[PDB]
Amino acid sequence: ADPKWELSRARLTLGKPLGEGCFGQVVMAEAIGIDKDRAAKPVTVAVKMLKDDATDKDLSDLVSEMEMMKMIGKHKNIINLLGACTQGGPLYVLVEYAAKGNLREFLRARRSGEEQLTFKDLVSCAYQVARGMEYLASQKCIHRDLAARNVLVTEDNVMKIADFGLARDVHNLDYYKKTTNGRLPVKWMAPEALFDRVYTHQSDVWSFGVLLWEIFTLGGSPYPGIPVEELFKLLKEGHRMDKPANCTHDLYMIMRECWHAAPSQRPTFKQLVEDLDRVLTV
Ligand SMILES: COc1cc2[nH]nc(-c3cnn(C)c3)c2cc1C(=O)Nc1c(C)cccc1C
Ligand SMILES: [Cl-]
Ligand SMILES: [Mg+2]
Repeated sequence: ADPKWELSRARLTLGKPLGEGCFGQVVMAEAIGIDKDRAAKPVTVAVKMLKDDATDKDLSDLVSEMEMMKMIGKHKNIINLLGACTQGGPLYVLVEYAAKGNLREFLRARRSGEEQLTFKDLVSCAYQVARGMEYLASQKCIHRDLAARNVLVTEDNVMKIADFGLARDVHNLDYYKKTTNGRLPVKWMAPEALFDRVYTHQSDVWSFGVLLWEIFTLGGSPYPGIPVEELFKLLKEGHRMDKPANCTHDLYMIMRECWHAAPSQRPTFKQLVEDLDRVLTV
């Protein structure tokens, strides 16, 4: 047990399930005194844990994620590590709670409600995810599955990227070709990442272009009507998704630049932050 990060299990009261994926179950919890200012204050957290049927491999993957989160360090636009329970029973990894839930569901709830998102709100969403990715790229972190389902929204509308710390071993091609949480992850993958079986910051920038298209369609599912067995041949032939309705030329330019066939011709995350900042300023 690393004493910097260890929390007593007695400080943690597990609450309701928040969701489940290929990489673990996430449950809501109250953690007492995880805020150093007030060692008796309850703070709501999310706890990542293994499913009951988990293997030793699954455990090593969750441990690898926890250790990777420690190495990467804190940023406003990522789901930060807050602590762990590593001795005395099942591995619990405590991470930030995001009260408005995932970005894809947030956008879909705002197609036809009173909480209509403005253009500026949507550009702010994209800007914040670009800032979190710029940070991750500066720490040599490659996400490998950037998508709006993998971004969380706090009570203050801060965007936080989740599941950036996963091992490459869990991002086998079986993960990308099976449905999880209402999506087929291969539809966010850069063509060369599929073909060469290696991921880079440039393949993450491709996935960011798909995320940007998700934002401006208010949570659309990518490549509407195209069979997944036909997609990558169409991408090689130069097929790209059309401009979302009401999207400006500036934002669609950014999407199209993210999807350049040559990885070296894509913007970096640093450039994307500047480009999205320019849109906010104008
Ligand atoms: C680390 O992951 C999370 C951290 C979280 N912090 N707070 C919340 C949360 C959600 N709803 N409210 C109210 C608070 C939250 C959810 C996740 C999450 O949904 N994980 C996930 C799953 C389960 C499946 C597929 C993909 C992913 C990224
Ligand atoms: Cl999909
Ligand atoms: Mg440019």
